[PDB]
Amino acid sequence: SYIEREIKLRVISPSLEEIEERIRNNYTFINEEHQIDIYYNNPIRDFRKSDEALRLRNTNGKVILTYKGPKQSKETKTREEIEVEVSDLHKMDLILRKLGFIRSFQVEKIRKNYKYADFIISLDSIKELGEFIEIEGINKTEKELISFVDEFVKKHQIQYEKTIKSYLELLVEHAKK
Amino acid sequence: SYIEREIKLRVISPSLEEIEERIRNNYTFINEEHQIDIYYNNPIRDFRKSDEALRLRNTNGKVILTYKGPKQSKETKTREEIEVEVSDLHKMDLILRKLGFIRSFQVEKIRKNYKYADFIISLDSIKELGEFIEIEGINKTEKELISFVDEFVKKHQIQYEKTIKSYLELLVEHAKK
Ligand SMILES: [Mg+2]
Ligand SMILES: [Mg+2]
Repeated sequence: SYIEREIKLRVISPSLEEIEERIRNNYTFINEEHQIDIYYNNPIRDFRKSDEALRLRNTNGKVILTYKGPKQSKETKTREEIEVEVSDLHKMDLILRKLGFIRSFQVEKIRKNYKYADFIISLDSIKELGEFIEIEGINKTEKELISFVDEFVKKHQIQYEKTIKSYLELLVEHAKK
Repeated sequence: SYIEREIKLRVISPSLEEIEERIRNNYTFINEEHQIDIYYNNPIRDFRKSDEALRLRNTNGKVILTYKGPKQSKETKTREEIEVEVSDLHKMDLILRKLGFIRSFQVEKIRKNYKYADFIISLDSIKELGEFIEIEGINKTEKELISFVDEFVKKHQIQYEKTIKSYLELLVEHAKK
């Protein structure tokens, strides 16, 4: 098992393109990922109730099956996350449907990953939700991550809103209107 | 999807070692696989009732997740089979258990694969069940496969018993006594 702990910011200003310019000198670009996620639900156990998620991701052609458990924090996005790469997205999707899972919703995004010391900064252009930043810390406590994010937004003059909602949950709310 | 069609023989005589000698000249050895399979069940949908199977296989370190559907034939072992390779057995097993699946039983065997024209002959040493042969045909109808197996056992003087039961089912019956 693995505990994924990150902070998610909804960017108000400036654009991600401008933010990319402000970090370009002191942050090292890692890669850009085009991610297409298919989320699933269990008809006999509502994941929206138990705060669980099951996702089949296509990121630059690499196919990843991810389980996510209930949130463990209110101040950061902290969840158990178990991931395995699979050989074929179509077939894995078929197996889930043969086992009784139902496709729920789809999330597509362009993620740009940057590295600063032990932190990973993800600049996220979410289709239909807008611009977001996710920050993760390697071997970092929740206090350290919160502190670094505060320095990050201040140093780069980012107006923002923190949220612990997943992209799947934000998409649903954005679809309400 | 994919329809796996094979004939399974319980070998009465001679030994698989002796059978290996009788086919050695005209059959080409492909590989030998050490296979450790973990079977699963769904508590809300009994696979023993619906004739389904879910298996995580370790074959020479390669990890394969396989769904198998209900049998479609009475004269050969014919089932829908959807397979994907996954990166990590432990993690995939965890995901299944997090999703509610329960490990059912385990099957371990040494499989030796041979090739004759469009047919694959598998000599199987099943731990606790004994010696078996499985024969599969590439682009072969059910009539062709049955006919080839009849020639195969006759040419190599194999005493045998055909069965359409899966190894999981045979293991359960063998455990009854
Ligand atoms: Mg995230
Ligand atoms: Mg078989």
